[PDB]
Amino acid sequence: QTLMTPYLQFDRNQWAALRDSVPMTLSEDEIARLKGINEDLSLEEVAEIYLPLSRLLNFYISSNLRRQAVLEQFLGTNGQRIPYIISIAGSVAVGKSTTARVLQALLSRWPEHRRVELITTDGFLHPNQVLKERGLMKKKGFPESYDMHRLVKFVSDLKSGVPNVTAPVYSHLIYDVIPDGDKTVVQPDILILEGLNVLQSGMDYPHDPHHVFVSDFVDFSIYVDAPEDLLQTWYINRFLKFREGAFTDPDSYFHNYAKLTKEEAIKTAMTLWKEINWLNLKQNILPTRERASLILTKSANHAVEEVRLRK
Amino acid sequence: LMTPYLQFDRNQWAALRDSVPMTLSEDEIARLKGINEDLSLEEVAEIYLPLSRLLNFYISSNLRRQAVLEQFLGTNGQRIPYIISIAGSVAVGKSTTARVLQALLSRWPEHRRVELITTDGFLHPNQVLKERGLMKKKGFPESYDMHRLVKFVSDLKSGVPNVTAPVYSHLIYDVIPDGDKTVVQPDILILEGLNVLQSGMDYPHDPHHVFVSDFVDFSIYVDAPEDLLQTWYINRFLKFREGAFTDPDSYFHNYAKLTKEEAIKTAMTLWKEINWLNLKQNILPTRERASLILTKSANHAVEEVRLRK
Ligand SMILES: Nc1ncnc2c1ncn2[C@@H]1O[C@H](COP(=O)(O)OP(=O)(O)NP(=O)(O)O)[C@@H](O)[C@H]1O
Ligand SMILES: Nc1ncnc2c1ncn2[C@@H]1O[C@H](COP(=O)(O)OP(=O)(O)NP(=O)(O)O)[C@@H](O)[C@H]1O
Ligand SMILES: [Mg+2]
Ligand SMILES: [Mg+2]
Repeated sequence: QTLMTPYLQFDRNQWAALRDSVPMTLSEDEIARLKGINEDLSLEEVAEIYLPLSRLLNFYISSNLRRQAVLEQFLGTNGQRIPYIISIAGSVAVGKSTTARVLQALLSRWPEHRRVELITTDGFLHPNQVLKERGLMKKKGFPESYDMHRLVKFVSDLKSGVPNVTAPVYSHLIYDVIPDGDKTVVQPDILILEGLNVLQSGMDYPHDPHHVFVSDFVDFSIYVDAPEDLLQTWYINRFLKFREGAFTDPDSYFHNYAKLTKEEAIKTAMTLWKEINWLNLKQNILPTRERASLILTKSANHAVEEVRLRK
Repeated sequence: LMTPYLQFDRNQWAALRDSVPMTLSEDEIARLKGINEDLSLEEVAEIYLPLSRLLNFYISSNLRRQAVLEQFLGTNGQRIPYIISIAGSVAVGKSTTARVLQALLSRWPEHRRVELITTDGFLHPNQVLKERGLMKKKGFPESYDMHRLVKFVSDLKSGVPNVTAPVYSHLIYDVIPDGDKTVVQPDILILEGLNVLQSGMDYPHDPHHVFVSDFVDFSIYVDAPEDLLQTWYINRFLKFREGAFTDPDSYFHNYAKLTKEEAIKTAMTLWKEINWLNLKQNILPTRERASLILTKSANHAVEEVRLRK
């Protein structure tokens, strides 16, 4: 078998096989916290995939702390609680949120940190008002719909030792950044950053370039992959269910999508996909996959089929 | 005001080296003197010795990691090298720094084997540059074939056994036709060059979406104030004149006839009109992408050291 990439390859079996000295199981409580998270997520999927994943990440995080100690000694450094940041990328409705939320659950179970914050990139979009002014609100999720000078600043601050760093928050009810709903990140041990753009660089923002990227401040990055045809279906389904804020909202900017019949809805969904989002993926997201530390490849039902980890 | 870098002035740095009294054999002292000779042993002991001590903590910490994971996943084999990249402007001391660290880093039993590849060999051959009218622009994103360079480190971090790299000659001042070097699974590979910290963002004419930085474990940027960089650049030109003194058919043969005052006038024009711009827009902007920053004074003496938090 001849290939050889910068990645170690594992098919489902090989992954769900990895056992570590001292058995991996999940207590009652954990088992609960997760069904509330997605409930479409099977416990077997969690045990076979994410449990071992979290185990993997812990080795990485732990090795880091060990290093912190050695160095803190060598150069004599007071304190400064610099959190370990793990980012999660991928296309729309790929499971970015779910994965993040799940890892945050499991990762807390380690006495080495146990403290894990989670910030989703959506909060860093330009408020609908600004988007309307730039004629971008059918383009939410494109490099121009993001204020990532602010985002890079966020993780930059976190990695700078700034104690309490605040972050904007996006609402899935009114689908707009919450006016005065910014969240305060109080020195966490681990910060998980979920979003479509966590892997992008200034090369993706020529209209307003930046020279130090989000990745420059992220310790470990995870990209959630899936074949195009699948991404299409998942996108469509999200639309079907959310109609892009069409619902929850007096008469959302896209209130008109409410009246759409199923046939019309999916008809619309894939015009939006084929003409907008499919290109966002193809040219702004997909190209960053190889920039990830670990790549998860899913099957039609979100089951993880492959796992690639940088050598 | 806080930042992503820890700061140390010459004093503080030359201070954490007392930890584990570190000396060095007489032959290595010979070695180094041969490398630069303008490099004082004092500077080596005060700066680069503890620098290498630092890198070792990072590298060894990593090997322990490897073991741990190697177990958990039962991967085995594969000799993935630890890559350190060194960036900076022209005549800033990239080569020297790289060659020096290569010396010191090998004295650790965990490593001991450290290759050194310099970015220059990845420039397009003069023939090609001439075709694109870029050979007064050697060092600019377009004078580089970095799809090749990116592939080089990608290959290395892919586990590919023997990976070759093109080599640049400082005699002919061109990439040597059949002079490619083979990198035979070393422990540490040091990549010295001007562009080691750039991204596709600097290559719009032919972008790439996975950067050299994505395959480098530790990056060092050598900094110095503009006025100094100019001096150093000019001094280099005065000394070498783009190989007009070693290649009778050098493309810049005419630089030979220049008298010192003419040479300096020339260099300062090249800098002010070309290289000053390369630095200002393709090189300096990448400084903050470095893991560690070295700041030198008029005499290449390192006055400050910043390491990412
Ligand atoms: N591991 C998983 N198992 C089963 N279903 C999943 C899984 N991950 C995601 N899903 C399904 O996919 C839908 C979207 O998951 P979600 O985590 O919200 O994705 P996302 O990428 O964060 N979405 P978005 O930010 O809106 O582009 C859920 O409602 C689930 O039905
Ligand atoms: N630590 C140092 N101490 C003393 N002199 C130094 C030092 N580093 C560099 N130099 C001087 O600077 C000159 C150039 O050093 P060098 O390491 O070749 O720089 P460089 O960045 O690799 N040059 P180039 O690749 O041609 O842009 C040497 O000839 C020395 O005179
Ligand atoms: Mg989400
Ligand atoms: Mg050199």
